Amino acid sequence: VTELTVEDSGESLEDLMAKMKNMMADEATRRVVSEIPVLKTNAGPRDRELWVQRLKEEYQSLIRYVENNKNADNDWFRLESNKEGTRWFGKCWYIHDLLKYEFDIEFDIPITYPTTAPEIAVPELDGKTAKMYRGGKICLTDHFKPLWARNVPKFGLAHLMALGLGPWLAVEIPDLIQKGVIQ
Repeated sequence: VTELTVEDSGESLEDLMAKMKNMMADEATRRVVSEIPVLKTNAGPRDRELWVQRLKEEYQSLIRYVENNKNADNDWFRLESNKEGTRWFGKCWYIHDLLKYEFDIEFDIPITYPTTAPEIAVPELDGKTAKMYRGGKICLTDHFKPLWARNVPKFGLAHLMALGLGPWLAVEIPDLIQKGVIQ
């Protein structure tokens, strides 16, 4: 009986070493982000004219993401900020049991954005879960804070949503529904 042994094709070592990395990256992440347009300007909120230009980029990114959400019927959030774009506020809509679940969310914009990501808060679900800092500041997967750092400064707030919050919802919210801390 022919036991499964390495058979030889016409691929070089590199054809392969490459093809490894096209299995060794996250397809989900790559899928998610491929759609979100990446940002350019490395400016933070004290950087005046440069900060505004980053801000236009942030708005463009978010727009195209909300717009991708609508296209795939996954319009799951709403956001806006003060004038200086340095302070943010919005709503997220989890569906679970064909039940809708709204939650109020709010984050600042660190001094050292875009290098340092912003810490989201959910001030109402404050206390009702275990992956949350005091006050309402969600604790994200370990994956994220490092992933963010490799891409700096290409990731912006739409990324912080689609990779950060977006995941954290599909975990906690199923959990708090069945635990009845929300109904």
